[PDB]
Amino acid sequence: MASRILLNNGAKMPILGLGTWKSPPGQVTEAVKVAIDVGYRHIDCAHVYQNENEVGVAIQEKLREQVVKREELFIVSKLWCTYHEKGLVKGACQKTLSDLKLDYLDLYLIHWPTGFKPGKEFFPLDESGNVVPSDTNILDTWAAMEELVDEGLVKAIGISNFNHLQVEMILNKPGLKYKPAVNQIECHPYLTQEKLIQYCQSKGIVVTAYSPLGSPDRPWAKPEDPSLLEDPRIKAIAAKHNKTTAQVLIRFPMQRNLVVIPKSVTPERIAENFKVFDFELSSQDMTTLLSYNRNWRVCALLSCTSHKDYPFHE
Ligand SMILES: NC(=O)c1ccc[n+]([C@@H]2O[C@H](COP(=O)([O-])OP(=O)(O)OC[C@H]3O[C@@H](n4cnc5c(N)ncnc54)[C@H](OP(=O)(O)O)[C@@H]3O)[C@@H](O)[C@H]2O)c1
Repeated sequence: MASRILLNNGAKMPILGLGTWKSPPGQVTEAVKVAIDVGYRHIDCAHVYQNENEVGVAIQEKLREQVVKREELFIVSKLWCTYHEKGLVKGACQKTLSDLKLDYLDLYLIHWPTGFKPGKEFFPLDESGNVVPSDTNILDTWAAMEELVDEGLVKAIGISNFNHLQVEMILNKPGLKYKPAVNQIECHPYLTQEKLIQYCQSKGIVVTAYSPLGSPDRPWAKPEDPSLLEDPRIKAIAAKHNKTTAQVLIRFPMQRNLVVIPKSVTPERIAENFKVFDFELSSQDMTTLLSYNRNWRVCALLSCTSHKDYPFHE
C-alpha cells in the first residue's frame, strides 16, 4: 500500500485524510493538530461545515512549529451550492483560503451538482420548504473552477456527489480545459458504488470515499438504521485480523484504490484510524464486504429531490 495516489494534474494525494464535518469548532483545532502529529497529511474541509477558521488555526500552528512543510500537506475544500454563480466563485474560494490561513488549496471541489439561490442562507427555502435553485448550470460553474487553477488559488479542481451522467457532462464539456481530478462520493459496505467507481477510474478520475464508517453521528440517524460499526459480520473480519472494525472499514476503500476520509475528534481514534498500512484484507474479505451493499445513503440531500441536477434519482 503506497501512501499517495497520482492525480491527473500530476500531483500526489494522500490516500487517508481526516474528515471535519460535524467536528465542533472548539474541538477541531486539537483534532487536526493531533492528526498532523500522528501522520495525517490530508485534511478534508468545507465552507458549509462552519469550522474552517479553527481548522486553519491548527494547520498554521503545525506549519509555524515546523512539524510539516506546506508542500507535504494536501488541503481540500469545497464550493457551497449558493456560490455556483460565475461572479461568486473566486470570492468563495478566497474566503476559504483566508479561513484556512493558506495561499492555495491542493484541491477544490464543487460540493454538490445542485446550485442554489445566492444569499446568507446555505439552504434558501420557498414559503413551502423546497430549495430555491439558481439558473447557473454546472458547466459554467466548472469554467469558473478552471479559472481558479489559472489564477494560482488552487492546484486541482474536482467534483463531489456527481452521478455518472453528470461526470460525463463535464468530461464532454465544449472547450473543457481541466478534467476533474477527483469525484468525492459516499462509499462503504452498505453503498458500494461499483458502477460509478469503475466509470470514474476508467476516466482517470480518482474517487474519494466519504462517510466510510457510516457516519454514526449524522444528525438524522434513526435507531432502526443500519450500523456498520456494529455489524457482527464486519466485527468478525476485524477479529480475524486483530484490528478494530473502524480499521477494516478504512482499509476496505484503500484496497479499491480509493482515497478515504474518516472523521474523528477523539485523539485515540484519530491515531487508531491511521494504523491501517500494516495489514491486508484478502480478496475473499473484499468480496464479502462488497456483498453487504444495500444502496443505503447517509447523505441523500433530501430537501433537493426536485432540483433539476439532483444526483440520486439515477
Ligand atoms: N462531499 C460530501 O458531500 C461529504 C458528505 C459527508 C461527509 N463528507 C466528508 O467525509 C468525512 C467522513 O464522513 P462522516 O463525517 O460523515 O462520517 P464517518 O467518518 O463515517 O464517521 C464519523 C463518526 O465515526 C466515529 N468514529 C471515528 N473513528 C471511530 C473509531 N475508530 N471507532 C468508533 N467510532 C469512530 C466519529 O466519532 P468521534 O468524532 O466522536 O470520534 C464520528 O461519530 C466528513 O467528516 C467530511 O469531511 C463529505
